[PDB]
Amino acid sequence: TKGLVLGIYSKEKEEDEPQFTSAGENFNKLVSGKLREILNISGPPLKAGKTRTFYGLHEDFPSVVVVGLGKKTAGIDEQENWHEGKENIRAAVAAGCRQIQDLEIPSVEVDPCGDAQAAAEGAVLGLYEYDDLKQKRKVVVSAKLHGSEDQEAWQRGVLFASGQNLARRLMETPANEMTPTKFAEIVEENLKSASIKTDVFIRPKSWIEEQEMGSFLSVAKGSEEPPVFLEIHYKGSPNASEPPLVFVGKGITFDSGGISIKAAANMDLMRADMGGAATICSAIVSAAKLDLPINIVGLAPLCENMPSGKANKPGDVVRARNGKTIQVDNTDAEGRLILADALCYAHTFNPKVIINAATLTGAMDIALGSGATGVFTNSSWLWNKLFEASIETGDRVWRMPLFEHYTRQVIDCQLADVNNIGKYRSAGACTAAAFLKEFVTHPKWAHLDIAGVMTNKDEVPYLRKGMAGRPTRTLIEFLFRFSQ
Amino acid sequence: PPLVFVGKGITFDSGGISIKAAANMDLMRADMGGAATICSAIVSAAKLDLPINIVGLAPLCENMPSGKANKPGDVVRARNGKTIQVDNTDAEGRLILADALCYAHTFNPKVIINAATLTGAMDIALGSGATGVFTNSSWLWNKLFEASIETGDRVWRMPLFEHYTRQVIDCQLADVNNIGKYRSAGACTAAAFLKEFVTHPKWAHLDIAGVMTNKDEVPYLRKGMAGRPTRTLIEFLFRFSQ
Amino acid sequence: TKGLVLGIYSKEKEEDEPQFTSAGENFNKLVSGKLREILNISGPPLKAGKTRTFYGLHEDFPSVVVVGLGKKTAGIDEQENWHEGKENIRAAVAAGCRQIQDLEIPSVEVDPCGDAQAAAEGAVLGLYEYDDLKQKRKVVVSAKLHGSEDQEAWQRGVLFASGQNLARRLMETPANEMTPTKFAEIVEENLKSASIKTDVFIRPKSWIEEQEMGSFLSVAKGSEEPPVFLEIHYKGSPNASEPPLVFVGKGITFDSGGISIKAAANMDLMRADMGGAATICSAIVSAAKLDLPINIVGLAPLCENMPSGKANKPGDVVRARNGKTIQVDNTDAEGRLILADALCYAHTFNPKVIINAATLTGAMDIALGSGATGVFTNSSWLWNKLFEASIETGDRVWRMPLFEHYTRQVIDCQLADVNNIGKYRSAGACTAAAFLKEFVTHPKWAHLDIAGVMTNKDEVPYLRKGMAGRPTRTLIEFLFRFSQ
Ligand SMILES: CC(C)C[C@H](N)C(=O)O
Ligand SMILES: CC(C)C[C@H](N)C(=O)O
Ligand SMILES: CC(C)C[C@H](N)C(=O)O
Ligand SMILES: [Zn+2]
Ligand SMILES: [Zn+2]
Ligand SMILES: [Zn+2]
Ligand SMILES: [Zn+2]
Ligand SMILES: [Zn+2]
Ligand SMILES: [Zn+2]
Ligand SMILES: [Zn+2]
Ligand SMILES: [Zn+2]
Repeated sequence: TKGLVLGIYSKEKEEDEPQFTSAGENFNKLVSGKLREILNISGPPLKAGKTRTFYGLHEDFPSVVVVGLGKKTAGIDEQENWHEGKENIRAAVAAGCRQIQDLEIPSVEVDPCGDAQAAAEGAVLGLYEYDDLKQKRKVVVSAKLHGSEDQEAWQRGVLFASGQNLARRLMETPANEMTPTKFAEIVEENLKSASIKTDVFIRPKSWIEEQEMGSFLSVAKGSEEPPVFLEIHYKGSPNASEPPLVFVGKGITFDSGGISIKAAANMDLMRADMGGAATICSAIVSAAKLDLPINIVGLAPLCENMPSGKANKPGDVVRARNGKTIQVDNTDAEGRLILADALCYAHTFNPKVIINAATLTGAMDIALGSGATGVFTNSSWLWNKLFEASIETGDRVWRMPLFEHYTRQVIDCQLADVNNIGKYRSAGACTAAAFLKEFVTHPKWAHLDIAGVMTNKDEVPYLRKGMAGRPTRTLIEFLFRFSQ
Repeated sequence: PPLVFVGKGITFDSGGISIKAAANMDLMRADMGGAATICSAIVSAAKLDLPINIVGLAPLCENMPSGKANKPGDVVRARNGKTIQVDNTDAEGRLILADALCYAHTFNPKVIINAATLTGAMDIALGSGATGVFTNSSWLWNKLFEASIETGDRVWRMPLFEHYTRQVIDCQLADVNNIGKYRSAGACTAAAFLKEFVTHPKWAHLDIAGVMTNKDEVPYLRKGMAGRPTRTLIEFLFRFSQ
Repeated sequence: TKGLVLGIYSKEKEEDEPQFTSAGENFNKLVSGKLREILNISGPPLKAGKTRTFYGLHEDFPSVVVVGLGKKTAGIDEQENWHEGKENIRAAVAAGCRQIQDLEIPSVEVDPCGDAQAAAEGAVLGLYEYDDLKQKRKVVVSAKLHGSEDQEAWQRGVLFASGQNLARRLMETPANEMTPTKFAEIVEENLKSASIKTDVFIRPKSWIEEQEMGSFLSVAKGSEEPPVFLEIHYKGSPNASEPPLVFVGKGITFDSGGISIKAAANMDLMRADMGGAATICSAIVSAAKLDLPINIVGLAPLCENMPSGKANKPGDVVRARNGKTIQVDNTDAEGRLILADALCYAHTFNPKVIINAATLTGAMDIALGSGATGVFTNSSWLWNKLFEASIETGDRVWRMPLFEHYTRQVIDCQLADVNNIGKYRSAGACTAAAFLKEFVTHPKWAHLDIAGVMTNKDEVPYLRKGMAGRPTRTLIEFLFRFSQ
């Protein structure tokens, strides 16, 4: 019928037994001490992230899963740059919820564990799974807050997690289904359901050609799938003339590499080469659901990178919207090409800040893996705001260098103004970022390379195996704090 | 109490049984750059007669293939008793450093700083733009960072997260594995491996693989081995003595 | 204190509820129906291989793990060539035992589940783990039969499984510890503890040179680790003159490939390139513990294959004990070289049958993976005996062709009588087997290529991740049936 997830902390030295949360101690009382008695009989105490299931304790809750929360007073961890307490909660709740799902129970009530937003994030992120195309599926579990106190915190958590889950769905979906047009239509419907203060323009190829986006066009032409330039507006500020914050996302729905073709091994993961677009767009949908009082513009060039009789050829020279020429030495370095045009266009909105996200380089994954998103920025103020936000969400960011040293390696070019791959193979993520800087004149610009946090195997406990949707929540948190 | 410096001194790295490719392998004669930089820094500090006690430690050897070489899968015991599964014999720097770092604790040092031309991943990460610094002390990071601003031989901080430690302690046969479960974040997992041999509150690991050579990036250095970041190390010691 | 593992079958159509085993129904009675009541409350029924834990049902058994046994009347599966019932039991019991271990309980009593030997095999194979070199270890669990009926079947199972576990330990152990000498000394002590009717000779290099084993010597010389030729005798027949069954095993303690050097990726697994020697030797130890009334001889050439200033060089020609010359075109095809000499020597015992086992070719893994061991034999009688035995143990065998078509590809040789790698890359396991046949004149010879069943990830439910020790039990079963 209905399941229940309860938390218990690790025992502190001067305590006689590990302490339950408020909901845990109360439940124990409701069942006349039966919960504590059975936990004692079952064996060793529960450590952070571990779970244990007890049956028949109450007629309304035939299955009760107790989860280990770790140390009660865990706050900000200086070594890890995150709030440890929140991370323990998200992981423990996800584990509890999955045990309830394995038991095939359709609904679960969750202990707020001293921080309802984090508990909600663990349940919602933890239970997610993309199974639309399978006949064999797990039971759909409805998770709700146990109790009626602090409902707003719980709901804030569901909102944040739902935002990241949308990014995951968009990324996980096979490319033949998640085409440039389909992605745009899904985002449009999600933003419009979130708020009536929105405008969406799924700009077609003719518009792209009118905007002189020759760099973006050179990439798209190799494929038979039509390209689109997604532009979204969220008018949340009281003053309509208030300059917007602009977000830009790389939307390659599928990257085969083009003529500079990729190796077969694990190339299926390239259906998520639109993760940049998925994360910034989901962040705008959430900000819109939250009705944040700020104006926001989202831009996402979308297309496929395929080999054919009309594809980009190594050595070809293309002209960006701003007139700069680019020598396309490697057709698989296509993200920086489409972003050159999107970033130029971003300046037309005379924005307050410009933030782009992209699953850009294999070098970023080699650099930091899934530990943190790499952030390249010309503004320490901006770096600090993103960093602070990440400490709260736990979806970490780490700063990478924007030095002229790297710019030199991309402007040293045989045929044009700038080369799309550096002279050397060293510092791939840094030279890619340097390339993007040639298309930015704004004082507050940040580039997020999310190639390393594209997927999850088991690094983040509360995310099942698959596309991660990172760092959506950090983006939402940043916008939230910015609006205040 | 002395400040202790540790340097990887592989005079030549062929890779061993997990043999390297021929292309540009000659550059591996500089796989002792860690030892060269910390030792030169101590020589300079000594010429300057800085009023501080300093200890320098450098394990030195060659990594070659032969009838008695390390074999993939072999398990070895570090000075501190921890066991290590040698899955890849070319990840030899972390092996020699495990013992040198354990030994460093015997001097009951104020700080521990090691330098090593450790991973190809560091070069892929930052190239010759800056030396990667992994540290459990923000105070220490700040002192190294400030020094680098003055010398121009830049440093950039890299993450020491438990996330990476998990990938090296997940080991089939022993306490710790000498290469991670995945190929991602090579420099971070190597640093995590080293942390298992450090209990000191002020330790910094400098991966200088990317600043090993100079083609033309640093205008004032001709083509060849760079000797970076020696001056940043000297500046750090100078400021520390004052 | 003490744990209990009980089995339950899947419900048959005309039954009202799934049926417990005899021990399960009795336990339920002891606790006045409390087990059935709690299982009913907990949810969905237990399917094959699944488990569920119940706490506080009895003061002597604070943790009771019920395991799904599948269909009660599962017998020989014609599609799978095995006894399905036994496989369900082994897997279910292993799962139950591991849950008890995770709970950190030092001892468990196990339900015989209608077949005590299979239940014992699941518990013993299931709990095994090589952790001698780790500081962090799981609790040591002592598993015993629940009840006192059919103790001989239970013990037979512990014997068979212990035999396979020894092969696993020998294979898993790092090569710097598991050297040719060390392997020989460990086997010697195990055989001698098993029976006083044994003789072991750890033949040194000088003996190998006297026996004119130039092929085996060419492989060993590249390494600084001394080679040994292990010879073991088990005199179990009442008639000492009774011709022995001879077993031969490839004992490469570490295979780097030599001058024809292997790639770095996963080369650590080559510490198990002595699996052939480990399996035939463990089989002889078990047969000896069982005091089977048959004479058996075990032969295992042991050495390392390393690159150095004195290693085998591609193109070198070496002379086998029987005088045939071999062109060593690829130094990584070293197993067939050492086996040429061991097989020649095997004929000196004027054996009844000759069985060799070897982790010989990557081609065998590509051919059948871990599904079955490949068997090449010139005797259909012998094939049938091995096949029948495998149906009982579940550690399957599959016949591979010994055709002259393959022999032609190895005798077509530029410089010598036979080439150590075929003219073409096709049918690697078949040409390797053809090569071995040139050193065999016996009418009942079987070659077992176990390269594909060297390791286990999760294919065999009851074996944890690591070296598998397959197909030891099939070898023991064969010897058992042969003695009767
Ligand atoms: C690893 C990937 C993120 C590579 C990236 N798709 C590049 O455009 O090919
Ligand atoms: C690129 C190099 C610094 C690699 C490093 N010598 C490792 O031990 O093989
Ligand atoms: C895959 C392996 C079983 C290969 C085998 N060791 C050969 O001698 O190299
Ligand atoms: Zn997709
Ligand atoms: Zn690409
Ligand atoms: Zn791409
Ligand atoms: Zn190396
Ligand atoms: Zn090295
Ligand atoms: Zn071994
Ligand atoms: Zn070989
Ligand atoms: Zn071999």
